[PDB]
Parts: sequence; structure tokens; C-alpha cells
Amino acid sequence: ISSSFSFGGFTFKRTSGSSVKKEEEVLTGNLQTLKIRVHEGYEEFTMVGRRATAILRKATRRLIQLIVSGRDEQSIAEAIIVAMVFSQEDCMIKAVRGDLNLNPMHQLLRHFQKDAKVLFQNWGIEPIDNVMGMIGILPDMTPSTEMSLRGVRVSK
Ligand SMILES: O=C(O)[C@H]1[C@H]2CC[C@H](CC2)[C@@H]1Nc1nc(-c2n[nH]c3ncc(F)cc23)ncc1F
Repeated sequence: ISSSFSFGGFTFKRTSGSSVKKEEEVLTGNLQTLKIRVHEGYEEFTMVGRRATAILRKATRRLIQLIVSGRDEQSIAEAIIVAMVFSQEDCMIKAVRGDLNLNPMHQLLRHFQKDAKVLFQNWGIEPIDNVMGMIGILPDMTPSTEMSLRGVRVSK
């Protein structure tokens, strides 16, 4: 499996861990069957885009943590969407609200890039502690000191 690759306009580089691929069929939130390569394992990545930078920890169909820095709200949102799709989480699969048309991961990404409101509302939030250098981000992509999208923090 490749150590560096591109997804959603971000260069990903695996800095720790490894995964194996297992083909699985998942049911989307539009009741469509999708055949995807699910990655199994613990991994850490960097993400570098033109307008945002992040560190992503993940496990099998599970986002662990995304620490993201970006130029503005929109640029941060772009990184979050890519990370949420990349995670392969079921809540992301179940947030699909269209029939998808081609690589299935790319179709998922394009769908959420078009409108991420259901993705962000269904993802979940959590309370956060005041940690120096970080802040929370709400489903509407605005900041909060007290709560954040689950597993997501913004570097500031
Ligand atoms: O699976 C693919 O066809 C490609 C598509 C474009 C980039 C990504 C994500 C989709 C994937 N390629 C690659 N994906 C991965 C990978 N590691 N861990 C993952 N967890 C979820 C995932 F979803 C993809 C990966 N490691 C090396 C790759 F080279």
C-alpha cells in the first residue's frame, strides 16, 4: 500500500501504522449498496493542502483525531470533509442523501463536497477542555471553546 497519495486536493502521507484492505459492501443513507475497500488498522497521516494542514489519526472505520489548521472557515471545512470521508465511518456512509454515480470513495467525497450539512450534523459533537493551542468547531463551521465536532480540533 502506497505511503503518499492525494485525496480531495490534499497530499496524504502515512507517518505511523499500516492497514490492510478488505472489500465490503455498505448501505448508504440513500439505501444504495456501495462496494468499498475498507482499510483495517491503526494509522496516522499528515494532510497538506493549498489552504489547510492537518494531522489525522484513524483506526478501522473510525476517526480518532483530526487536528486542523486553515486559512479560513471554508478551508478548514474542506479538510474536515475529506478526513470524515477518508475515515470510512458508518455515520458518514449513513449521511449520504443522494444516489451515487468510478471509485466509490471519490463519489462519496464529491457528494459531501457539494453539501456537508447532513454529514456534519450526524457526525456528533463532544464537550472539550480548554487546551492551549486548540479550539473547537461546531457543525456550522464556527468556533467554540466548549464543544466540538467529535474528534476534531482546530489549531490556533
Ligand atoms: O482506495 C482508493 O482507491 C484510494 C482513493 C484515493 C486516495 C485513497 C482514498 C480513496 C485511496 N488510496 C490509498 N488509501 C490508503 C489508505 N490507508 N488507510 C486508509 N483508510 C481509509 C481509506 F479510505 C484509504 C486508506 N493508503 C494508500 C492509498 F494509496
